[PDB]
Amino acid sequence: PLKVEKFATANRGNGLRAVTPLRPGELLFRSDPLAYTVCKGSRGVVCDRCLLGKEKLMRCSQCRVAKYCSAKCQKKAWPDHKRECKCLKSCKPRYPPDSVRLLGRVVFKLMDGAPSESEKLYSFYDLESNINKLTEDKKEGLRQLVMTFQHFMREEIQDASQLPPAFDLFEAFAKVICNSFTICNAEMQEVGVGLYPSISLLNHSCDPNCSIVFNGPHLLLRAVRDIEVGEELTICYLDMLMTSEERRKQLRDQYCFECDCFRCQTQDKDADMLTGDEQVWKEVQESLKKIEELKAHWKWEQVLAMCQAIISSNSERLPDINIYQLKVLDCAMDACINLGLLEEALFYGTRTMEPYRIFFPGSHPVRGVQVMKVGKLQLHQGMFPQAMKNLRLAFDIMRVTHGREHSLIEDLILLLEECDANIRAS
Ligand SMILES: O=C(NC1CCN(S(=O)(=O)C[C@H]2CC[C@H](NCCCC(F)(F)F)CC2)CC1)c1cc(C2CC2)on1
Ligand SMILES: Nc1ncnc2c1ncn2[C@@H]1O[C@H](CSCC[C@H](N)C(=O)O)[C@@H](O)[C@H]1O
Ligand SMILES: [Mg+2]
Ligand SMILES: [Mg+2]
Ligand SMILES: [Zn+2]
Ligand SMILES: [Zn+2]
Ligand SMILES: [Zn+2]
Repeated sequence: PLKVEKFATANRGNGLRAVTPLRPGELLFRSDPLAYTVCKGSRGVVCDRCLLGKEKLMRCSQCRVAKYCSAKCQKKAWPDHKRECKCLKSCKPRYPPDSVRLLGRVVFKLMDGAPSESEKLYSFYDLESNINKLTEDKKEGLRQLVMTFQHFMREEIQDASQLPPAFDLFEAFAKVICNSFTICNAEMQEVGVGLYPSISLLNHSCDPNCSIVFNGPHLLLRAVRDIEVGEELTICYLDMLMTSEERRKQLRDQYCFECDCFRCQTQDKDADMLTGDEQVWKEVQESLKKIEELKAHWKWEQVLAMCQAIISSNSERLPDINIYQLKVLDCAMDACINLGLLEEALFYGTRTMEPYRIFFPGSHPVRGVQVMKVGKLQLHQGMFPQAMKNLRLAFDIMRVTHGREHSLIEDLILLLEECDANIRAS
């Protein structure tokens, strides 16, 4: 018995609404992807199948592009990799855009696979394309993706009889652009891109009543507020650390809509997000383009070097509540954790705690993860009362956003028991 149902909204296309009253933390839907792939930066760093990082990965011998954590993952991935393998090998050394590799997997799944549970409420065929809202520049970009797909897939798909009935590649890429999900690992690093057509029914809010979280490729949809019968379910499509102007640009560019929510009408939190000297944070925002690229490719030493030059600059500095400063602290923290620089990681992480309380109101999985990271760093440094407070706060958030079905909650329970045993021996 589903707790959610598809419906036709008055002015947002189709949507999802509650069939029963919902409480924070309630699991509403869970889904594997219709199709997914590792993303550009994480290719060869994480396993193609389970999206977990490993010090050494085994490569597919035929294409040498797909890489796996284990013989189990390589073999289990073979049915969904078999046809793309010949295309990837034929295209070497050229690697396709993520969207092109993704749509290849969509096509093979729809041609060769049984009907997917991911499409229970809504299918790839049903997805919004927004084609009549596309500007000419966007249509041109989609045409180039179509031609890139035809080149990449030529070994496996030569004509329309090898595509699903009435399949239009331009329309398919339009759907991919507006309906791709960024798959994040347990630490909230972007590691993949996938299509989850039933989850695509969720419309956007900058102050949503639901949240999604990834456990490998698996997606969990949970309520994060009380929700009444008939009430529309929403998620936030975007990073919370964005001004209303930034959200406006991305929602127009990628999703072809103008957001009418209260936060956008009132520029909610914009002024607090942009405190400090504008010339300074404009420079930091510029530097973050490279920092974000380095982080996406797991280049932690390079990330840390650039972040330290900002955090410890000889020149003017920013308040930690400035969102570009905050992003630099976040990246520096994550780099230090991955490099084993645990004292420095804790310094940066502790500084983010109050800004995160302000910018992630309610129960948000990203703040849950951040607080867990800080609590774990404090546990390792022997600060048991401080660690316990943060681990308990992380649990209060993550019991709602992640839940028992997410493996990170089991990890958190072990940290809480270890911290508690230390306190009791003191
Ligand atoms: O992919 C979808 N949403 C995303 C929203 C964002 N999250 S997140 O949980 O906040 C994790 C993010 C936290 C920030 C992190 N970036 C930090 C970079 C900072 C810099 F630049 F300084 F380096 C990246 C991960 C993931 C899911 C989606 C699609 C749809 C379709 C339209 C239906 O809905 N939702
Ligand atoms: N808050 C919002 N206001 C207006 N349109 C929205 C919206 N959130 C999502 N959408 C629409 O939904 C698309 C994302 S997919 C969400 C389901 C979609 N409404 C459908 O009918 O299939 C966006 O590109 C936009 O067309
Ligand atoms: Mg349509
Ligand atoms: Mg329309
Ligand atoms: Zn694996
Ligand atoms: Zn291969
Ligand atoms: Zn809004």
